[PDB]
Amino acid sequence: GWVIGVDPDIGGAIAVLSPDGSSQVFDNPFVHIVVSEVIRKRLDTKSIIQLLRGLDAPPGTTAYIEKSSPFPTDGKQGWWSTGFSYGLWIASLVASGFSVVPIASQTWKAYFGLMRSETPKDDSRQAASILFPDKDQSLKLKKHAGRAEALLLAAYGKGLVLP
Amino acid sequence: GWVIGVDPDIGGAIAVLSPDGSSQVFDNPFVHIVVSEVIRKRLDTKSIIQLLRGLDAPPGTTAYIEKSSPFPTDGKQGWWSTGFSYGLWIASLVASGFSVVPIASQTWKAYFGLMRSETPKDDSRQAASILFPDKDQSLKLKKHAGRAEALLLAAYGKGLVLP
DNA sequence: CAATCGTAGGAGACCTTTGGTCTCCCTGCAGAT
DNA sequence: ATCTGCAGGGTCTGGTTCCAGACCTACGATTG
Ligand SMILES: [Mg+2]
Ligand SMILES: [Mg+2]
Repeated sequence: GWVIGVDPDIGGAIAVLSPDGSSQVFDNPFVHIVVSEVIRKRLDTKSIIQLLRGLDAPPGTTAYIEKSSPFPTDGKQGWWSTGFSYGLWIASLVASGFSVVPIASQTWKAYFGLMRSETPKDDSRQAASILFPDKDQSLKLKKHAGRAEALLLAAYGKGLVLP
Repeated sequence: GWVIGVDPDIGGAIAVLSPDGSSQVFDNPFVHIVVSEVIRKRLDTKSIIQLLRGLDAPPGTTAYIEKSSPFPTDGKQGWWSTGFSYGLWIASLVASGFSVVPIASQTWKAYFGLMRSETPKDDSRQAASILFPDKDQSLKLKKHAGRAEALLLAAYGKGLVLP
């Protein structure tokens, strides 16, 4: 009963749920790159692969990863980056033996009753902390919303339910 | 000794050069998927990882990969795709033990004197044929220009010269 | 450090060489033989 | 099948045969 959840973008995270009910969540590793004479943050491929290889989740574990679907009004750099982060994550997960299942944000948001929220990121952190109370301290900052999304993706895949 | 060259886009290829002078080139694996009610070609992650795992090139072999640099006039779908394809290949190569070195198309084109051609893809196929004459039969078609570019990237990395 | 705001954006190599100049794809989808 | 031409484009799910309604992200910058 292992489940993995991945928020693949630059502030994202990977969550790992164990059969005994324990959970781990890891911020996505990144590095600072020079592009067009400015600095950009980019996912750290080797650290991701090393992170996956050190997981105790066995081969065949399912990884639920949020589907890339940027808005037509997002810029072309946004489109490249969501595509790049998605491809790098999917290849790393497959190479590490995990079975990848893409999930639309509409799917897990509806599942946990989070659609049409005035504060979607805050509500995600609140839902994740309720499902994983031992992660409550790791979810108190606004910048922890990627941790929450990864946990909620894993909770969705595991079929967990809010009280 | 061993050198890998990767043209990462959907009609691209991976070339593998051996220390004895032999060469192999494989079209990039792809599948057809439904996106927004139409059919799209997307690289086949699992097939790419299995291909890489089957190479005799040892760990630490350098994989020269063409840097993604879409034009600001290309559509946002082109930007997403080139990012996705790039990320997928980089992670697959890293996970399979290879050292990844991104090369700009202007670098290997200038090295082989191909800059400012009015028929750049035809010229690439001609140059690859001369450098790898046993691949002449595999470079006869217009759609083989991806195979040509992968071979030229690998030949660049190995320091080959046209006669 | 952590949060907020507002728009949606190229990038690279090598020279002219501490800024300038010139170069380079790709995707998606319809058509034609 | 292979190639040519040419413009640069959302995509998804829950509900059916198209509709209705839903969803981000990146990149720079400034505020304490
Ligand atoms: Mg997300
Ligand atoms: Mg290319």
